[PDB]
Amino acid sequence: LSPNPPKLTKQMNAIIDTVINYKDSSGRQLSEVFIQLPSRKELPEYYELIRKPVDFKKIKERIRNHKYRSLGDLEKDVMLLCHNAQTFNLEGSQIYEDSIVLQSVFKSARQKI
Ligand SMILES: COC(=O)c1c(N)[nH]c2ccccc12
Ligand SMILES: [Zn+2]
Repeated sequence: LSPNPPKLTKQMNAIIDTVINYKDSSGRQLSEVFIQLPSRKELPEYYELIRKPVDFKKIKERIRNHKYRSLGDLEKDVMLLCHNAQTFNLEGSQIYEDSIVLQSVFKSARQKI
């Protein structure tokens, strides 16, 4: 019904940048694996298991192409990314544990703004 106000777009980018730039206690950038999806050639099981594949690259593109109409819309996709990581990977694994932290980082970034 109307274009995204520049204020909303700036917020979406500010929230996602907080998530992407987040470095843990050891000083490790947790988002590293999630920026890009795995290769269809090396990990075909992933594409067999995961209904809606989404990475941080696609999220940035959807903010850019005004695909998210609200912060709740952006949240649904960030929650999807993490759910996907947790669906494919073993509980307790580095990827699995990282997605749980990034869910928390997003919520903390959103709740601030
Ligand atoms: C086995 O690796 C994964 O689970 C993921 C990967 N390589 N890139 C992603 C982007 C988003 C969610 C999960 C993943
Ligand atoms: Zn599910």
